[PDB]
Amino acid sequence: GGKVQIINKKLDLSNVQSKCGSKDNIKHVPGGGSVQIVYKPVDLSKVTSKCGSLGNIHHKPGGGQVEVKSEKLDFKDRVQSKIGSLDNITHVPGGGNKKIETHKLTFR
Amino acid sequence: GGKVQIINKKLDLSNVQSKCGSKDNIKHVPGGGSVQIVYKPVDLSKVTSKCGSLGNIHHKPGGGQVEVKSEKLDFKDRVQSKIGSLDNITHVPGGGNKKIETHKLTFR
Amino acid sequence: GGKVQIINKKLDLSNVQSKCGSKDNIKHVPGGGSVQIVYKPVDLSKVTSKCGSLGNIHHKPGGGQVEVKSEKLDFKDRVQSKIGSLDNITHVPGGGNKKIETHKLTFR
Amino acid sequence: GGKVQIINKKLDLSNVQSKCGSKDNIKHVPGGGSVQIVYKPVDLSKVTSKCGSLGNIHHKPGGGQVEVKSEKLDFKDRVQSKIGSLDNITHVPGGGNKKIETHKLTFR
Amino acid sequence: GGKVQIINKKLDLSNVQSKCGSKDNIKHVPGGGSVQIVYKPVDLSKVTSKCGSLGNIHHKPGGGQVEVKSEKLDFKDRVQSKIGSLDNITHVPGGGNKKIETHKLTFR
Amino acid sequence: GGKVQIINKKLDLSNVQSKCGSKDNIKHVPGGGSVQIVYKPVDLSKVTSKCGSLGNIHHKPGGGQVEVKSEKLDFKDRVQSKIGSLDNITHVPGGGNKKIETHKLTFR
Amino acid sequence: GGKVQIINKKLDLSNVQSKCGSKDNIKHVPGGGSVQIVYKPVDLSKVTSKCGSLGNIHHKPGGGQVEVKSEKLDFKDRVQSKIGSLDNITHVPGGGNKKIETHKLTFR
Amino acid sequence: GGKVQIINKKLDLSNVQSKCGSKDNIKHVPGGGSVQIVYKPVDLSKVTSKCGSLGNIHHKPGGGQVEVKSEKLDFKDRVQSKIGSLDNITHVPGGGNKKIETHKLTFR
Amino acid sequence: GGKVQIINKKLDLSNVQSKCGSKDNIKHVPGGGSVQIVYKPVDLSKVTSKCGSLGNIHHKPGGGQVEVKSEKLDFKDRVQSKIGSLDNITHVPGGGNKKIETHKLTFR
Amino acid sequence: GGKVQIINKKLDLSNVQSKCGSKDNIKHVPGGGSVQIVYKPVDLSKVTSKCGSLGNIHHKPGGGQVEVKSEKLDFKDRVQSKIGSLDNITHVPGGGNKKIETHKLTFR
Repeated sequence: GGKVQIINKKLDLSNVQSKCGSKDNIKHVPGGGSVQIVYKPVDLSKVTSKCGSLGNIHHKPGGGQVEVKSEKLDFKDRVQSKIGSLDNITHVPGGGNKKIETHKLTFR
Repeated sequence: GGKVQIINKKLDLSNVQSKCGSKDNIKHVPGGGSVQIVYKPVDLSKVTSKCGSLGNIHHKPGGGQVEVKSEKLDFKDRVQSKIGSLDNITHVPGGGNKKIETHKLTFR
Repeated sequence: GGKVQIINKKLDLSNVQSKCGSKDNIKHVPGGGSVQIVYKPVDLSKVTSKCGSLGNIHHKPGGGQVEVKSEKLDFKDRVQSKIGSLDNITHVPGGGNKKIETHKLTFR
Repeated sequence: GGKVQIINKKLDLSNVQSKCGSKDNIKHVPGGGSVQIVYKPVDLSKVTSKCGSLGNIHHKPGGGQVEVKSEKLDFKDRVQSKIGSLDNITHVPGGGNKKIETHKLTFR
Repeated sequence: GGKVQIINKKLDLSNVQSKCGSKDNIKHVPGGGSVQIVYKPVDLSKVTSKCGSLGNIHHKPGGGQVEVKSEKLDFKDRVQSKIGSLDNITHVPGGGNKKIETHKLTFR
Repeated sequence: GGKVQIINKKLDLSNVQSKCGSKDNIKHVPGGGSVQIVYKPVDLSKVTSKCGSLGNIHHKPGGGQVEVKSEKLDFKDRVQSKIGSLDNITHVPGGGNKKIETHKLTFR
Repeated sequence: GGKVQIINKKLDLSNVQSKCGSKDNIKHVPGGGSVQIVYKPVDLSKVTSKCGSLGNIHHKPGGGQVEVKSEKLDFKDRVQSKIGSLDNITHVPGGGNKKIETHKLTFR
Repeated sequence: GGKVQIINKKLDLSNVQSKCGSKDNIKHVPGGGSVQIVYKPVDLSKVTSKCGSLGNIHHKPGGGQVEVKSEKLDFKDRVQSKIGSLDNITHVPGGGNKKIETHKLTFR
Repeated sequence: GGKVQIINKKLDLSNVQSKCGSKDNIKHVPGGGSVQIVYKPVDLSKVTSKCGSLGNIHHKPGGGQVEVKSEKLDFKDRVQSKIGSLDNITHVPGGGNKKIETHKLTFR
Repeated sequence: GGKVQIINKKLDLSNVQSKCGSKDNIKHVPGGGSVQIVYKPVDLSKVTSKCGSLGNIHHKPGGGQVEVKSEKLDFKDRVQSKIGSLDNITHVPGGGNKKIETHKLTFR
């Protein structure tokens, strides 16, 4: 006898907007000689807009139901890796420079 | 006797919009001599707009139902890898420069 | 006998907006010779706008139901990795400079 | 006999807006020769705007229900990793400089 | 017999706005030769605006229900890692400087 | 019998510039009703750039030579002339002005 | 028998600049009803840039030479002339002005 | 028999600049109804830049030479001329002015 | 038989600058109804920059030479001329002024 | 037979500057109804910068030389001329002024 009543009359819903910005990794790069690494960008974002909507309707009087909703997300990482190495670089974006040297010497 | 009633009358829903930006990896790159790495970009985003909508309807009076919804996501990584190596670079985007040297010497 | 009544009459809902900024990793970089690393950016954001909406409706008088909603997120990391190494760099973005040297000498 | 009544009449809701700023990692960088590392940026933000909305409706008179909503988030990290190393750098963004030297000598 | 009545008549709600600033990590950096590290920025912020909204409705007369809502957040870290090392740097952003030397000598 | 010895070894000359601005007479004139004269603009400028250059060689031991180099310039001027005459002008570049008269009367 | 020895070894000359601004006569004139004369602009400027340059070589032992270099410049001027005459002008660049008269009367 | 020895070894000259501003006659004049004369602008400026340069070589042992270098400049001027005459002018650059008269009367 | 020995070894000259401001005659004049004369601007400026430079070499043992260098400048001027005459002017750059008269009357 | 020995070893000269301000005649004049004359501006300035420079070399043992260097400057001036005449002027740059008269009357 559980009467569930929802009455909607003469409703007027408008202008329901959700906005998100750009998600760029390596953009607008006029520089040079540069190591640029974006390592594992993970995006679980959610942009939504609900207007006059409903969810699930479960009419279960006296039910022995079982419902499992599992979302197992695995992102395990094991890193032993040299990342972003820059060595022995002569970067001259200026003008009129003279006699610029970079020397590396290694014995073993 | 679980009467579930939903009454909608003279509804007017409008302008339900959800926007997302661009997701670019390596874009607009006029620079040179540069190591640019985007390693494993994972995107589980969701852009949605619900307007006057409903979900599931489950009329189960006295049911012994079992429902399993499993979403197992695996992204395990094992990295032992030199990533983004730049070496012995002479980068001269300027004008009129003179006598620029980069020397590397290695013994073993 | 649990009468649940929701009565809506002559409602007027408008201008429901949620905005988010840009999420850029390496953008607008005119500099050079620079190691730029964005390591594991994880985004679980949520931008939403609900206007005249409802959730789930569960009419369960005297039910022995069991509902499990598990969201297991795993991001375990083990890092033994040299990240962002810059060495033996002569960076001259100025003008008219003269006799600039960078010397590295190593014995082992 | 638990009559739950919600009566809405001649409501007028408007201008419900929530805004968020940009979340950029490495942006607008004209400098050079610089190690810039953003290590593990985690974002669980939430930007929302509810206007005339409701939550879940659970009509359960005399029910023995069990509901579990678990959100297990794991971000365990083990770091033994040299991060952000800059060495043997001659940075000359000025003009007219003369006879600038950087010497490194190592024995082992 | 627990009559719960909520009566709304001729309501007018407007201008409900919540704003947040930008959350940028490394932005607007024209300097060079500088180690800039943002290590593990975690963001659990929440920007919301509720206008004429309600929460959950649970009509449970004489129920033996059990509800568990667990949000386990794990961020355990073990760090034995040299972070932000700068060594043997000659930084000359001035003009007209002369005879600038930086010498490093190491025996072992 | 004398010897003029000039020995040049391992020279490096660069970035020699000579310039000057525009020598413009009448330019960018949106005004009206004006009288403009540029009378006799005489230009004998000499914008030169000499880099590693060398002049004449006159090896003349015991010679009776006559070398005459004459540059005779004549600009003699005689003027008895009405230059730049503006008479009986009603210049109205404003807005909404009324009843503007310029009455010029002469007899003989 | 004398010797003129000039020995140049390992020279490096750079960044030699000579300049000057515009030599403009009448430019950017939005005004009206004016009288402008630039009478006889004579220019003998000499903007030179000499870098590692060398002059004439005259090896003349015991010679009776006659070298004459004459630069005769004539600019003799005789003026009996009405220059720059502005008469009977009603210049109204303002707004809303009324009843502006300029009455000029002469007899003979 | 004398010797003029000049020995230059390992020289490095740089950054030699000579400049001057604009030599402008009539520029940026939004005013109106004016009388402007630039009478006879004579320019003999000498903006030079000499870096590592050298002059003439005259190796003349025991010679009866005659060297004459003449620069005769004539600018003789005779003026009996009405220059810059402005008469009977009603200049009204203001707003809202009324009943402005300039009455000029002469007989003979 | 004498010796003029000049020995230059390991010289380094830099950053030599000579400059001066603008030599402008009539510029930036928004005023109106004025009379402006720049009569005879004569310029003989000498903005030079000498760095590591050297003059003439005259190796003349026992010679009867005649060297004449003449720079004759003539600017003789005779003026019997009405320069800069402004008569019968009503200059009203203000706002709201009324009944402004300038009456000039003469007989013969 | 004498010896003029000049030995320069390991010299380093830098940062030599000579300058002066603008030599401007008539600039930035928003005033009106004025009479301005810059009569005969004569400039013989000498802004020089000498750094490590050297003059002439005259090696003349036992010579009967005649060296004449003449710079004859003539600026002789004779003026019988009405310069800078302003007559019968009503200058009203104020606001709201009334009934301003300037009556000039003469007979012969």
